[PDB]
Amino acid sequence: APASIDWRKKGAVTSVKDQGACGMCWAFGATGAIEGIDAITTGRLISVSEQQIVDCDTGGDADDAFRWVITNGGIASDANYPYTGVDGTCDLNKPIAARIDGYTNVPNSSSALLDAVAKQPVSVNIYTSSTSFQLYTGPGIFAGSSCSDDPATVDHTVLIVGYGSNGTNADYWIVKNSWGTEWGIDGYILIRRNTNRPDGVCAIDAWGSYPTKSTS
Amino acid sequence: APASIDWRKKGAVTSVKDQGACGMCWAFGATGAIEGIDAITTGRLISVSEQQIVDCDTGGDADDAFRWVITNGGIASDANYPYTGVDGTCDLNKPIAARIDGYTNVPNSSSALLDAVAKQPVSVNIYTSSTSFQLYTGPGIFAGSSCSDDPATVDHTVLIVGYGSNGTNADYWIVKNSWGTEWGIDGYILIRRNTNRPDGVCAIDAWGSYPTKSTS
Amino acid sequence: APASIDWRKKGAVTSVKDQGACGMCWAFGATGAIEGIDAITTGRLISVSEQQIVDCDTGGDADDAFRWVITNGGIASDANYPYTGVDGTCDLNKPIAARIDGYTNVPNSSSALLDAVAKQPVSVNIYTSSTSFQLYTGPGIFAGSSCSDDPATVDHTVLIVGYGSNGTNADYWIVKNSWGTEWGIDGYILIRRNTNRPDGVCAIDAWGSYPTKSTS
Ligand code: NA
Ligand code: NA
Ligand code: NA
Ligand code: NA
Ligand code: NA
Ligand code: NA
Repeated sequence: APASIDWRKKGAVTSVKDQGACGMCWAFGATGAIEGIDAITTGRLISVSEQQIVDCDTGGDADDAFRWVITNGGIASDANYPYTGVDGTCDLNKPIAARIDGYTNVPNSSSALLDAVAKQPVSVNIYTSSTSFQLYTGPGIFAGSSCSDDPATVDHTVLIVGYGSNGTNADYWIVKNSWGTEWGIDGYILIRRNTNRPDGVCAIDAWGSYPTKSTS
Repeated sequence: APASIDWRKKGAVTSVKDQGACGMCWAFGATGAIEGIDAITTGRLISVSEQQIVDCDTGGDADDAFRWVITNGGIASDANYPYTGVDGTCDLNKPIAARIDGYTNVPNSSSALLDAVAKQPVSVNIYTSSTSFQLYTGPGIFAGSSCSDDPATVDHTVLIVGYGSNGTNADYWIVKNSWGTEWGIDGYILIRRNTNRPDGVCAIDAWGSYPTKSTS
Repeated sequence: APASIDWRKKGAVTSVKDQGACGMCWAFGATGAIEGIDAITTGRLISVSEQQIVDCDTGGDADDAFRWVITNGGIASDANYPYTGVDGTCDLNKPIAARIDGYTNVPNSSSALLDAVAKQPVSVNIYTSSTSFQLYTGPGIFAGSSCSDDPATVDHTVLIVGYGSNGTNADYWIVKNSWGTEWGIDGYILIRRNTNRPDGVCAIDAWGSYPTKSTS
């Protein structure tokens, strides 16, 4: 894999979304992974409907979202099926913006996650209950010294959009959250990589997956 | 800014439209500016519905069009909501092709307009009542010696898609009209720039604006 | 024209489709040509609805498909109007994914077909009733020694997506079929070009055509 990548510079990442204090909004993180593969394969960078997955498939993880989009034969755009944050009536008669064919799980191994992110944006499940995570505003790498790294205690899907290094002891992941641009660094967090925590900071390397699509 | 730009060569300009002798068709000029920012930011070059703005928001200027598209949460494609030239029933249940978030006014200063066109296609309001403008067919730069340059007497929105220079006394703007390809140079006019008329030929530099969009 | 081209490497070819044992499915081959010009001109690589042409226009050749899409003012996506293989109720109230303006017939001359494929994917009509064609799995060039080359006996539209040469006596066309990826070389056939058969192997050079679109 390359020494660094940033899918935001490669036209595969949509704007940061703000879920608010939602009643049911578990599919962000998966939605950006669909957006990434749709952009790479079809030349189209379009936000997809996190709300349609929630309304038509309800908690859940990224693979539950991928499975629903595959079963439905696609997903509507966020513009045609907007976000409310609360579970409402499922509408299936909406235009399709993106379609995927499968999904792949990444093993709990930092090297395998790096390889996957070199290919496309990857959804991951992380622990987010520490106040230090909640209050992260940058400007630098998040060390997560109070994060729980137990894979069993993760609670939130986010999207890895890249990685790189600022020097020894400063390898990182670039992670898109859905908490709006008044969180992190314009809505992103730079999470330390290549630490002595085998499951990764906040268990980031335990639960990676990404959607796949048939092409010519 | 660069010495020249032509957004038609950069994949940000759709075909020239023909408004005919319309009853109500004031939103061309604004529509191409939306198309430009949608292409630049999403990788998609799609004509948008000038008719939907007219039906759902009726005269008006480009900012009235931008304001309506922002308020509606987007605009349909011209293919899904075709042009008739006459005000008809507003249809809001149509797929969304483009969405924008804001708009910016350019000061009445040629340098600020040049900077804006180096960034994206820009809508401008011009005076168009001189027979010389009506009968322009090229093949060269339009000098507009009979044009009125009073900002108060402009009457039509068009779209600046580029600029350049053919030598001293031959600086120009590249302007897309909506009068079909049997006007101008395949529907465009090359309007002299950097003259001694402070508001510009036909007041072109008085009323520039352009739509903006949130990105990753 | 260049010595070789492969539109699959240039972002203009969608996944291979599988028509199955259809009751009515004559528009594949034309559909990929629309997809090609839509990708080249609009930056969008999207499968279009072969089923909508069949439902709304029924046999036929590629020009019948082009004529229907022009008359309808566009064609829906395959995602919004899925394939069944059997003629059913025509639905015209579906979002438009692609629009074209005209079509051009290629003369029965290999050089003119090469020039057309250097410009975009081209639909062609071929004879497909020989068991050797049916059972082609590669891995090399199809010589078609049992193919009928009579233009009057062609029976199926396919799509030329490129051409090249592997040496003297090994010039070829790259042809996308709609028989799924368990036919040919992942759904494609490499048909010998520049033979002593004037109408081409399986009459491939007799009936080329392609759709055209107005642009800026
Ligand atoms: Na599911
Ligand atoms: Na809802
Ligand atoms: Na308005
Ligand atoms: Na109307
Ligand atoms: Na027809
Ligand atoms: Na049908």
